Amino acid sequence: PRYLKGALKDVVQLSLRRPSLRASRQRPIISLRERILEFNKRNITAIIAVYKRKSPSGLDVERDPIEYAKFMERYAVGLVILTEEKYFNGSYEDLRKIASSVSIPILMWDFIVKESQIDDAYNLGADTVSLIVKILTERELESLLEYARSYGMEPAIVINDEEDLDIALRIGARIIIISSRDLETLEINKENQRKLISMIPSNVVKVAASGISERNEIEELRKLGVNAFEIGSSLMRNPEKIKELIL
Ligand code: NA
Ligand code: NA
Repeated sequence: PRYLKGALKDVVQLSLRRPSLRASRQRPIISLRERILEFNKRNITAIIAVYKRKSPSGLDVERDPIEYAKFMERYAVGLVILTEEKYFNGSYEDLRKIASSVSIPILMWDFIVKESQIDDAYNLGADTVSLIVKILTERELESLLEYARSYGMEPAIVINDEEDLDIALRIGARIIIISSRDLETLEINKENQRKLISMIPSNVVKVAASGISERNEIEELRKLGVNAFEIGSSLMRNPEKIKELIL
């Protein structure tokens, strides 16, 4: 991984030791990227709803993962399921239960630093995984990206600054998540998020993440070329808010 410090260094060290699992995938790969593009063509707002029980940026919410995913299946373009355990209270069992229950695309969000974590995502039923530029070297990014594609997965590349975006382009990213939240400081900077979006080629699928809570924000980001919107804590607290955000 990169040279890190503090809690980011901690979660990366823990992820390096994450025990792998054994299971049989019993699901096709259902591409998040393609379904975004399909929603864009049908002029349907594409919201990726996040399931996360805990985070550094919110209070805990303990709610049924299957109900949440079944409710979201009718509205969301895909689901993001947290599997990081210490800081997000996620689990691979959340992802397994949800993947077994619904047929929309699923992104496993975790600090992916080794190949066995991509095996775990594939074997559990995730369609894609988050590759976070803040923690991975160029060499690690290129290698894990190729390994995920060997399973037929197209990872989402997570960025929050210009240097991250340059690396995401260098590695041939096809879907980028532009998060307005800095993973180390938890600051939300939407001016920087718009500047990053303006520098991404038109043929890369763009997902805006963090701090989105209003239909007016979505409309304005769509007009700037954003293709989909990752929305977490607002929907964890009030899942049915998705109906209004898509209207
Ligand atoms: Na290990
Ligand atoms: Na787990």
